[PDB]
Amino acid sequence: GPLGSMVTEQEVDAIGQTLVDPKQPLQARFRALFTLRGLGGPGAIAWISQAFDDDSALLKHELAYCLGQMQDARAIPMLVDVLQDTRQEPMVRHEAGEALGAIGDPEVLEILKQYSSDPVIEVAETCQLAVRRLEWLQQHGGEPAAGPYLSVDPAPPAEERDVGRLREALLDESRPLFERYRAMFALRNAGGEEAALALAEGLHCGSALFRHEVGYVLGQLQHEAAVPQLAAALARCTENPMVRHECAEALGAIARPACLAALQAHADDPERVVRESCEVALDMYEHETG
Ligand SMILES: [O-][O-]
Ligand SMILES: [Fe+3]
Ligand SMILES: [Fe+3]
Repeated sequence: GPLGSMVTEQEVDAIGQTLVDPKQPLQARFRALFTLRGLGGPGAIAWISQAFDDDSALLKHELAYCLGQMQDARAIPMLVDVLQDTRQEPMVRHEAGEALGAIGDPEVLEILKQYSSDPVIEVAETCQLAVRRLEWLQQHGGEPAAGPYLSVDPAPPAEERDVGRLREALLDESRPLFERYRAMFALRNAGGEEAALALAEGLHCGSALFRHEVGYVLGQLQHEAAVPQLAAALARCTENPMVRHECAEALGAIARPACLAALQAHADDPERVVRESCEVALDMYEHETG
């Protein structure tokens, strides 16, 4: 009947209040955020957009990730404002640039080309990738065929199916970043232990953006052969906090007892982004058990 779209907007505003309340536990605000991401619409976009006020770089970058995945052009102005806001952490600005790419609307090409020259290397790289993704979409007439993951990725998977040839492409520092990302998503889609370990070798090369992406796709693939390397990266205090956070999230997704021990080990880490990732990951495991 017609009460459906009243009930949903009530639930949206309620969840929204939970998200923007800085006194709610972080795991509760993540839960609100991902529910809004699923529900979608203008109310949802506004409440997510309102949370960019927050102190947590972890939370703010998830906001931007969610707006990207929502693929709703209504988010574009807010994501531009985040991308341009030089006071935002690199991780946050990177995520807003990627999100502009994910929405796939060419209206944003000119800004993405501009920010391909941003002084913050994560941002520059992210926007280079997003310009190539927009160019790909334009040449192919839309998103690639749906693969095994429902995510909207920063690059379409490479056509090559041989894992060994994909590994070579991934680890080649002379190839363009976009081509390397394509081989990375093809590895993830190939699956199995050989591809998991080939991916995990990428935790020792490229830029910090590249390594973080490796972390994310290892968390999506969820293959346990990668745990030791994900836990070792998490443990490396010299590693970039954005990479260590992504590794922690991956460990969170896999959620095997050994992942859970590594996350507890780092729950008092000095890097706020790393502590909060471990918190949220452990809290989700506790929820599930309950
Ligand atoms: O982006 O971590
Ligand atoms: Fe990211
Ligand atoms: Fe991240």
